[PDB]
Amino acid sequence: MFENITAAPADPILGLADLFRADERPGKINLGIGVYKDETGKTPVLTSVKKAEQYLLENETTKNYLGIDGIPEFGRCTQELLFGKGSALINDKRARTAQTPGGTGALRVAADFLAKNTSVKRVWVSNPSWPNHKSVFNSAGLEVREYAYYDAENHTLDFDALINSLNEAQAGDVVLFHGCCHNPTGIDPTLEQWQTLAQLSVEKGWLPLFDFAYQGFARGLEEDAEGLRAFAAMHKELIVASSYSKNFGLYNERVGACTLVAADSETVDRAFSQMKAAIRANYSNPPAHGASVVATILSNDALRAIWEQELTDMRQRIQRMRQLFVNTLQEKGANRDFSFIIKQNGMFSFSGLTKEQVLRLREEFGVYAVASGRVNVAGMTPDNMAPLCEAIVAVL
Amino acid sequence: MFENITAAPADPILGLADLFRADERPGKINLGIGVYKDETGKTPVLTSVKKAEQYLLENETTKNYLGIDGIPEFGRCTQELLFGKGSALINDKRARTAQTPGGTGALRVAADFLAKNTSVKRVWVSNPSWPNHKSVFNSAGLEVREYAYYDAENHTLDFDALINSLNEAQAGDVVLFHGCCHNPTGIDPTLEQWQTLAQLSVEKGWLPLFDFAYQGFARGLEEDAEGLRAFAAMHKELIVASSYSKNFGLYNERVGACTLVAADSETVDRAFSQMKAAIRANYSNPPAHGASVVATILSNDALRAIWEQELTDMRQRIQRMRQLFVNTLQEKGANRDFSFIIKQNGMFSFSGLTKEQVLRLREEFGVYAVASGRVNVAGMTPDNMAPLCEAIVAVL
Ligand SMILES: *Cc1c(COP(=O)(O)O)cnc(C)c1O
Ligand SMILES: *Cc1c(COP(=O)(O)O)cnc(C)c1O
Repeated sequence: MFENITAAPADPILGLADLFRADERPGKINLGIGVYKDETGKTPVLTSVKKAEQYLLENETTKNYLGIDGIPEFGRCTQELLFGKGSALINDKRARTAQTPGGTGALRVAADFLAKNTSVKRVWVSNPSWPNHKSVFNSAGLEVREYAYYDAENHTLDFDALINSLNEAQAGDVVLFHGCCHNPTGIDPTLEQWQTLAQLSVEKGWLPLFDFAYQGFARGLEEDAEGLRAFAAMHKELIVASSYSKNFGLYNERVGACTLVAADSETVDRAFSQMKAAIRANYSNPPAHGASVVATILSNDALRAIWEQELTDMRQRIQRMRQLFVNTLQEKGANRDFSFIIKQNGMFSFSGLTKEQVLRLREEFGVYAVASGRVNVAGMTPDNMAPLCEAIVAVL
Repeated sequence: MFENITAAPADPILGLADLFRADERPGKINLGIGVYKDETGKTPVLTSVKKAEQYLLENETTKNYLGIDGIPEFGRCTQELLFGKGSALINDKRARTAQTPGGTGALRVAADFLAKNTSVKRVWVSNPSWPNHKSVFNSAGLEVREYAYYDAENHTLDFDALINSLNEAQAGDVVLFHGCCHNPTGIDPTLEQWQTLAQLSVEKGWLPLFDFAYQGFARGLEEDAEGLRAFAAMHKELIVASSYSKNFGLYNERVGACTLVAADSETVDRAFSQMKAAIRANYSNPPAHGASVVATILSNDALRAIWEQELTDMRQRIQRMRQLFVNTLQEKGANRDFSFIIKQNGMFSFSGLTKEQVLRLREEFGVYAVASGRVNVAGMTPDNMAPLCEAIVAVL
């Protein structure tokens, strides 16, 4: 039965890693990575995370199953994190949170939940967006359409084309928004633009679905949520798929959550059981380790004080690199203006390099980037900065 | 939406739980659990596992992502447990293993893979079977049919009725077999019956799919694989969904594997690529903690020595309870013959009690069991053996 099965195509982020490895030049650089790296080039385990893991080693007495929705404190902590400590969505018991395997797992579950218990046929994602969005939504058998977003000429948010493309969306269509640190552009709306999309969202009858994977990387844990929180003040319904991969550096333990908010307690409870029904048919119940680690840190003042500092250092290192990158490009004679790079948030950014330029970078120099010209700013260290800027200047 | 979402029907096994922890009267006894309990009535963390987790704490230096298929060593250890140390399947590089979230997660990906890259439309599961098999296969769009298995009268495997209903099955249909310790029955085919089923399959064109969740619980690690291994000797293709939840007490860490085998390596490599695309659109990559613990134990001679001892003790404790159960029933006046309980394997068995008797058993107090009459022998201790039996004898 597997005889005529056709090879699945190679993934971009994934196909470059190898070629990089087997590149085996001398002083090469990987800017196509999808993870955080520190000054030294490694992706360490947060100290707060390691203290939490010792705690668990010493206190876990069983590995008995978790409920389908996972750890309760994990669910409280995230709700507070998203909607804020005093939010009414929480006090009116209007939101229900399920622990899932990663931000991606949260996304697939919302998809299956939506595709089987609702009249949703389409989900609108930005152009561009993390590539894996189309694949998760196509799996649950939903259509994905594209809305404008990025201005390739000016390197900003073409708010107009956005709104103008979002008028084709019908009442009842799902619209996906990146909460902060848009992947891959690094371009996020302003608070006033978030408020405008909120009003437009209820007027048109759209179902907002937020993918919140980088809370804490643009400006702060709280500032990074004004957008989502601006929609939650106005909507009756909403879905949030968040992930703790980047911000707790817990990538391989699959830690995220899919939050459902309805008009009230009875509807979320009724709607959430169908969401639990969808989890049961997929992976049954979620992996305890990462989530226990997150609940433990978020709920101890000592440990949480340390995590916030660690997350702040990551945030600040990234903001250093973006400044030092446009600065070193300038000293090296950089032909063009890369200053827009400092206006964008998070680890990603389109460098505005040409597919053929990216190829030249990888062949003639050791510089590796994704064909879209997307580079991961976290792969830049003060040490490799100079040879990197010199290679890019040589291709402009 | 969400306005008219109808509630999901309470899951049977997960319903008694709350009625149990609501009862809170004297010598309550939950036998509807689906987990192992020792003589203390607790589900401990295997010591071999605690040792592995400390080693991990001290040695991990990153939580960066695992490949879609997970840890390589996990994949190879799994393959040896299933097929044996020198299997041809291994030497010919005919099998590819994906680390997965739980045995249930393996079933789901075998299913999405099968549903998208193949002509399968049907999957046959025994009657009765783990209730969740219909749900996972259905959520993938495959229909599920039932072959006969249990002899309600004689408390055995109706071989003939099984082979007879299986004749309704067409070529290119998936047949699902439980490798050892049939859930909920505990009735497994003999080696001569496995071989008979292996030969009939090759000639009818059935694609076999093994659900192997209790390796090590019927007779031994190797012995429990002889059925799987009789099939693998005469098939070009087959799929195995194994779980390490029960035999490693890693219930909540979500640890399992989906093994694909094909006629040769280029096919399996090509088919596996599509299996990986299915994972990537589900949860992306798998949780490391548990699978690291398993690979670590299975790799080190000292720890594996200890783990095996720990598995033998669980296996021997269950075989002791089946025996003390049918012995304490006899001497307590039980008028029926419960001998078949000793001939069954694993944690479960149908007591052959009517729906009305389980209800009466529980209300008239004490005993909680699944309405099917299914009972978990691991929930019995030498301490509750007498009251349990008194209560069963009082209702026959
Ligand atoms: C990283 C990311 C996710 C997923 O987080 P994971 O825990 O790695 O699955 C989802 N959406 C976006 C936009 C992301 O960047
Ligand atoms: C326990 C079990 C599974 C699943 O193991 P998990 O790791 O919990 O998913 C699958 N099939 C049967 C028959 C089982 O008993």
